[PDB]
Amino acid sequence: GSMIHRMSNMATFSLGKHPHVELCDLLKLEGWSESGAQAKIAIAEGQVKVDGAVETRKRCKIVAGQTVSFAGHSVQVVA
Repeated sequence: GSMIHRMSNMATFSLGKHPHVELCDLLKLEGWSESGAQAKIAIAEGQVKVDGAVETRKRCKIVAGQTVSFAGHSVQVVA
């Protein structure tokens, strides 16, 4: 056997029982952007790649066990 992890990156966001969230909310809360739109992590994250979406809107209609991806920041969400 030769395959050990390092620090372990279990990036998992919570949603609960809401209609959905904005790329800024998911990100900001998850700890992506300190402000939400400073490094353009909002609009960007969109245009990057989302679990089922390849767009770049201001708000996103996603819920449950879905993932979001931006540049190098990849995290999943549950609801």
